[PDB]
Amino acid sequence: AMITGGELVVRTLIKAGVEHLFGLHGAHIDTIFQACLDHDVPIIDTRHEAAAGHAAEGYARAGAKLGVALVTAGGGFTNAVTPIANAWLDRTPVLFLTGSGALRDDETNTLQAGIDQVAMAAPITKWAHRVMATEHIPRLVMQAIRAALSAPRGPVLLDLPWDILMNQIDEDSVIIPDLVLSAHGARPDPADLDQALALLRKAERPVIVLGSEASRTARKTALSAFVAATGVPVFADYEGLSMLSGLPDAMRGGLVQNLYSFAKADAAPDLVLMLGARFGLNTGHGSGQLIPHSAQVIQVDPDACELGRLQGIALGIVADVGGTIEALAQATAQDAAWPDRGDWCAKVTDLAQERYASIAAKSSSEHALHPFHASQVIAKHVDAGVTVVADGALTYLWLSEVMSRVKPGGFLCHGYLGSMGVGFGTALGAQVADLEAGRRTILVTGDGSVGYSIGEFDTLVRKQLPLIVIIMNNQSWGATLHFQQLAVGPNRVTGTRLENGSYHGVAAAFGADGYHVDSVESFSAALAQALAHNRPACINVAVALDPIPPEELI
Amino acid sequence: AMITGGELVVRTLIKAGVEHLFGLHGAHIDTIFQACLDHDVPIIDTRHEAAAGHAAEGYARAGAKLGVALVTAGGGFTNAVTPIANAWLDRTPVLFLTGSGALRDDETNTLQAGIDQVAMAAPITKWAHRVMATEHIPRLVMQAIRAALSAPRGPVLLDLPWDILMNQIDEDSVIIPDLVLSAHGARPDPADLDQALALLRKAERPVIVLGSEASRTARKTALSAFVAATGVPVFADYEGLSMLSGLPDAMRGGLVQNLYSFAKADAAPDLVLMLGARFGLNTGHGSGQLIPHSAQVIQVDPDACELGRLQGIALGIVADVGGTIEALAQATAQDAAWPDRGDWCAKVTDLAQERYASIAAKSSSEHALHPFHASQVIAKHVDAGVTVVADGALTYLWLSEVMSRVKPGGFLCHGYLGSMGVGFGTALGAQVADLEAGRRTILVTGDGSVGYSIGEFDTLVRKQLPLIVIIMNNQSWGATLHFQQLAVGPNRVTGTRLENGSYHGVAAAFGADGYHVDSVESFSAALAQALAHNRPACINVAVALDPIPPEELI
Amino acid sequence: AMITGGELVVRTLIKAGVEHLFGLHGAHIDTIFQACLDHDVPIIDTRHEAAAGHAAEGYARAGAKLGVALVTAGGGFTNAVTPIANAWLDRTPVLFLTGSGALRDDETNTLQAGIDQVAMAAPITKWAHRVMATEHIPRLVMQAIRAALSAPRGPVLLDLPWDILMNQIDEDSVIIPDLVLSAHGARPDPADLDQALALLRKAERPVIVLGSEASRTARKTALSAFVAATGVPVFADYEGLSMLSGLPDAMRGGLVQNLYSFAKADAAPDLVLMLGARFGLNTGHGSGQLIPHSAQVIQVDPDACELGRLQGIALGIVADVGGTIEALAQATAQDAAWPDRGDWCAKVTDLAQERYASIAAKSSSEHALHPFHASQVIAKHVDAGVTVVADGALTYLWLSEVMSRVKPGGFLCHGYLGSMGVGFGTALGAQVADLEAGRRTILVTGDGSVGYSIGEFDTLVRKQLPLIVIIMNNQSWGATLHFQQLAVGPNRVTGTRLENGSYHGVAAAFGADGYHVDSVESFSAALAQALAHNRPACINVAVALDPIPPEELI
Ligand SMILES: Cc1ncc(C[n+]2csc(CCOP(=O)(O)OP(=O)(O)O)c2C)c(N)n1
Ligand SMILES: Cc1ncc(C[n+]2csc(CCOP(=O)(O)OP(=O)(O)O)c2C)c(N)n1
Ligand SMILES: Cc1ncc(C[n+]2csc(CCOP(=O)(O)OP(=O)(O)O)c2C)c(N)n1
Ligand SMILES: [Mg+2]
Ligand SMILES: [Mg+2]
Ligand SMILES: [Mg+2]
Repeated sequence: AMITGGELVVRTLIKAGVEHLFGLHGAHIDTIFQACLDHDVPIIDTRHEAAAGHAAEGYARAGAKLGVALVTAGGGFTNAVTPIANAWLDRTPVLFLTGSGALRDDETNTLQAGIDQVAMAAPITKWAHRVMATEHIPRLVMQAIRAALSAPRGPVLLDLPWDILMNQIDEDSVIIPDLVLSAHGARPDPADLDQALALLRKAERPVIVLGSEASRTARKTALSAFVAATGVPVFADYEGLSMLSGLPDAMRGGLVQNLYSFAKADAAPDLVLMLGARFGLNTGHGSGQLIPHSAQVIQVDPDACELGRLQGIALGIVADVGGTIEALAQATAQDAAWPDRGDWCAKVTDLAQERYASIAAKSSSEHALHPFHASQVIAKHVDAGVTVVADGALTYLWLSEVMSRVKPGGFLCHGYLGSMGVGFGTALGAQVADLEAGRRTILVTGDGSVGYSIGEFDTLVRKQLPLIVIIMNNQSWGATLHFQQLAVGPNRVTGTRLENGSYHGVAAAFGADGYHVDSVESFSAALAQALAHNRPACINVAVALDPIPPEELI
Repeated sequence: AMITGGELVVRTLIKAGVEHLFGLHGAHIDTIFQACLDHDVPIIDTRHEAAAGHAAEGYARAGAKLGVALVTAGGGFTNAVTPIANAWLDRTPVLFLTGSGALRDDETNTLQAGIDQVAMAAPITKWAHRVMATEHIPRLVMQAIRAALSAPRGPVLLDLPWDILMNQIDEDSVIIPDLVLSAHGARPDPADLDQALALLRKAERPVIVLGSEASRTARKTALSAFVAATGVPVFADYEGLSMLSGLPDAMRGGLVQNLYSFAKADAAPDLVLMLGARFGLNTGHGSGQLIPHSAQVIQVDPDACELGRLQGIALGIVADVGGTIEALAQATAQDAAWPDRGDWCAKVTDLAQERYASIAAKSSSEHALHPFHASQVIAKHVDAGVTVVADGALTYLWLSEVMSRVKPGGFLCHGYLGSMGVGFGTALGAQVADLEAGRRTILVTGDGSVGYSIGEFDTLVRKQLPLIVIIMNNQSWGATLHFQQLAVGPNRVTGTRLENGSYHGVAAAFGADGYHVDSVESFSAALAQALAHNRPACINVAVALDPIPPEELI
Repeated sequence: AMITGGELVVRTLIKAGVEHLFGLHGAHIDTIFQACLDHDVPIIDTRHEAAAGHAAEGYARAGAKLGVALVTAGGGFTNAVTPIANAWLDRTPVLFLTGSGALRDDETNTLQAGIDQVAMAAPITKWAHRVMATEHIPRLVMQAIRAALSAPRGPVLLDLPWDILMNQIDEDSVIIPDLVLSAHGARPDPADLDQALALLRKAERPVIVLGSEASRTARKTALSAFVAATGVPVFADYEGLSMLSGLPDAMRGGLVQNLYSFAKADAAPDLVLMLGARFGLNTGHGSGQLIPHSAQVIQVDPDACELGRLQGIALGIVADVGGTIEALAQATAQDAAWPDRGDWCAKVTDLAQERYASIAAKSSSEHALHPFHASQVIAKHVDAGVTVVADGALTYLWLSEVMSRVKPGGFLCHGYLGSMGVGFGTALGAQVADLEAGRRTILVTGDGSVGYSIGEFDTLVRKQLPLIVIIMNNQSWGATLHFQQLAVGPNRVTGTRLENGSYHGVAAAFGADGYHVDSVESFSAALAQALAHNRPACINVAVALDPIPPEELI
């Protein structure tokens, strides 16, 4: 009946519904490991704390739920900082649990103690705090979880000293609370909703744009009923893309990027409904190249700061994105008198197809495999039973041109942080979530980026996670090499070439299946063979460097 | 005449005497790359910003000079944080140069912008600041350098926005300053020095202990004259060890750890002179197991906080360690009437040898290679022309038992942060410095730890750096597995085994020479063959897990 | 044998030699108040925490020793922040002790809890920390004291939770340490000192400039011997001025400001020795108006960052200022062969006297009392037995013109923070220190500034502290009004007039003697009568607004 602080943590996690953790062992946090072992909660242990943190992200992003990461004092915490920052700008819900030096023997120059871990995380978390008494563990763990899961989602840090964790108390003297927090988000005032719907009804070329908060709550059947009653076409940023997979084809606009050529075609949108999509990198900042200056904008976001930050808007609503979608479907089931919109949907469709065909007529694979042709080979395997993870600059810019006409189960790309390497860990976490849902995970990364976490091939084999890692190999840090040539001069390249190393050989030495290909025919056969086996694999693809993707010109 | 902000940075670095930089490219910092190319200043580009950071540390520590790291905005900075924290606790002088988002278009949700990089670094740097005008670059770069190099040494962060760097100005309108800062440290008041020397003269069993600040200034000929005149035996922590290599053998006490058994032998030190060695992990905290409670203590440190932080002292002096050593030599050349001390030195010598012989009589290699026997094989190659770098827990605890009786050119081990993985990058940086001095670098690391940065084998081959990487392979995260068995129970091991992967195969796929050995004879032949070639190499050593090193009991 | 955490604090303060505290009561810190009552250590309780903090500053500045301030949780701490910031930029040694919410019942939304007080103080202290265990109180109090007192001096924050203070332990189980820290500062390398002295010997027009670090250590007899042997004239900023009071008249240059007119007179200094004086506001930034671009500069400062921050220098030394002065005296006693310098001292003297006479010939008091004439009246009472405190903008700029030819026991003016109002509390603390030394304190302040802390007249009467408060009353926030007229237009004055209120009437209602005067004759009689009484007093002086002081043009 006497129990440890580590037990208290794990009993609270169970009551909150968590089924998996991601981490790397240390003596400071061993009480949490022992408690998980007793209760049959698995911990996926990696080869780097960074990979563990990004895996918690991937699990959250692919499964639309909470992720949990577990690291030790000192370097255990500092190795987790890139994942924390990435989750902060992507609005993704992760609980980071960290060890730290004992409170008794504070300030004694001892092993792994002495860095102010809370101060380091303050600028990049929704909340960050250090626990002062063992009795407080259940209430504070649950409080941290409530902060992460509410709108807008984001990362939280709970710091647990090695004192506080090893301490033993009477289990009968401290209660474990339930997670009591409504699953339904708040919705707009009925007067704001009426105004929004009247604007939508009288528009000639209306458009919808989804962002990350739409993916976090995943209100698919409501979104479907709303789109079916109004006939309004829908676009998304990277993180919102998979929310379009269940819509009828005639209302699928794709990624926001191909709103670019609408102006030069006399087809600039009339009105745009932004649901959780911010003014920023993915939406063309304040330039008006995608969201026109002449259009009327309705914006819905849980954070008032974002409402028209870079551009004038017509109506600004603070509410939950899922709750709003839900309210739009309800009003629109009573209503049911909506103008046709068949011609406008055809126009949206025709413009996207024009971009695609234009790219295709310019891509050649004589004497070297073109990046666009390589992307096309992946695309024919993409559907509801697949999660796609994208890393590596030039690689994902080319890949995005084939992503609009297919319907992925999940799509996970870079956000605002834009940091090379986060892909490997992200994909590993996603595959853990996809197994319970019956789906396959595929990572598409660059030859530069894969090096950040190449050790994780060992983890894939140890844990038997059948992830497929595809490397687009152009012998260089690609986008950065392009910058030097384009912005400085043809003979001004330094520190950007990578003309060495057999990546498939490295995976083989760790016990995973390795392939090397260099054409449409060989790549096609290798991918089909990898999908047919229930095992991890590495496919090393020789690809040309010279071609410039349309998005790089912007 | 018209020049960029990047040009200004590089012209100032040259005038300060810097000859090498360590980094990873980004478009945000390209102006610094171009300027280095024009001036013939090499940039060593790695596969991870963490490895670049630790390389700057290694260059500084092995060469007794300034280290310089160079990283891009966003993830470039966040990937550098473990190196920054490590340098902070180790008191090592590194200038961290980082990019950031442009000041114009601040707060626009754009690529790689938005994280408060200065706030993140504040708790772990001597100084941290963001540059506001291109004109300020020379004076601020030089100010950052002065902060890093003065006592006690430490890391500094200079944040340079991509605005401020691309900007062009008239070279005639801003002046580049010299580095004007005395090379000699401040020294004690003559009355304090007299008091210290009178205490030393009347002691029966005096002892000296050196810390990191002795290595940073490297006053070797002065230390030699002082020890030769007084006959007082000298000990050191890990970072101070190489400062003992030029002393006569009769006054070499070795690492502080073997002061442990002095009390049970009626030989507890009478008086101890601490020169830059703090009360903390390496010196036994406040327990009195190494620095006795009954001894009189003289402490010299540039930070008043450290003076008797965990224990009562007799005399507390704030001054520079190098300046103090220099002042002790000068007073002791005039003086020259010192008591014998021959018997006491013999006693110190005999106790260290007793420890060694006791370990040796207990180590067996029947059916598996013993970690102590493997350390012995390395030891016969260690002298003035070699730098040894140590990573990986159980590995370095065993290795330390053979380090006192040899005389290394350099020795680089974990400090207070105690973070697995920092070794690979550290060793890479050290080898760059050793080349100009004509020395070889050897890294000794664990099978767990090597995985953190295994991609750097590629960098070794690309740059032709002949570093030898030795992996002590016990199929596990060793020390942590020991904790579970010893502190919880024999059947309570989880998350600590690593029974997969061919590490020598991985190095071979990156283009480096790979060996696998499992006995005294085979390991011996492989190491000799690797030293005979001017090329990088990996030696994978199968070693037993069960033996417990003496230090792990403490 | 059972004692409280509050007892532990006070027992440690006594052993460190503190004899007075400054504060304001709260229930959270009552254990400290009870302990002071048992041990006969007085606490000076004010009417505002800001006045308590500035009183700790004044006690430290006027007595050349440690100041100690005591405040309660929440608003107790936040009311103390202006004092903390002021001490940070002035390099003044104050220990700030603050209460905070109990660690048990952390994070319960309770009275005065919840603000991160350590994070608020981090950017403006040398050290700031929160105590985690009652046992740690003695070692951490003493550590805080060592940090405040070493070079360069500054403020420190120790946060003591209400939990940790009320807790009782066995007095026999925790030891109270001594304060063991040398009273002598570190000194330059003999080679740097020789170089400095050879430069000084061959100069034609050398000059010395003192700053705050010279006042903190107060090495008067050493300074006197050095100046007497070399014949080199000495200047100072506001904080260094009182260190000139014991020098022979022929070598007294005065405040650095009157180095201004030397260039137009063909007398620009040849060489300047800066002892703790920084490049900044008081020394003319990097403009070369006071410290010439053509001169050779030797700079001595404990912080390497300051060494030539805004201008090229010839020799840069990191050492203690007191230790350096001491070393200069010693070398100069053996030496004794120094060139005359009689002509050059006469030139320095003649230039200062020229400025004074020029001001005097321009000041008229027909129809209103001129600020210069009012300053002259105060000057005839200033000598070794008096401390002068200066506040309020136009007031202190006029006052400074009479300060060079007199020899004050102390002089306390604004530093870099330049914040109106800090004077009243500063003066109150100085008078506490002056009583044990047998000196009188006089505050000279503006009609705007006195309003910040006018309630302290009550404290003066309650405690019987015979401070004289003189108010220069020009019916306005003066310097700011001048700015509007001079920089914007004659009819652009708003928010700067203060044409209401009887300040002498307010002091009388609090029980202090009140006078009102408006001419040379009346002011003269009132001040003489106030000095003749052992009692606090307020003298309200009607003065003209229109005149512009020389320093305001700069
Ligand atoms: C952590 C980090 N370091 C550096 C950069 C700067 N950078 C922009 S793209 C790029 C590399 C792309 O290389 P690779 O992964 O091979 O993809 P490719 O463009 O060659 O397809 C680099 C270095 C970054 N975004 N993040
Ligand atoms: C960054 C970091 N530092 C420290 C730890 C905790 N830790 C203490 S020893 C150890 C690992 C030892 O493994 P290896 O590198 O093979 O050396 P061995 O002890 O097996 O010789 C770990 C993980 C951690 N988990 N992460
Ligand atoms: C706390 C603070 N508030 C405001 C200011 C701006 N300020 C500079 S001079 C001045 C006021 C001068 O008023 P007074 O005390 O009457 O002195 P006078 O100039 O009339 O001699 C003010 C308000 C400041 N420096 N600090
Ligand atoms: Mg590439
Ligand atoms: Mg191991
Ligand atoms: Mg006024």
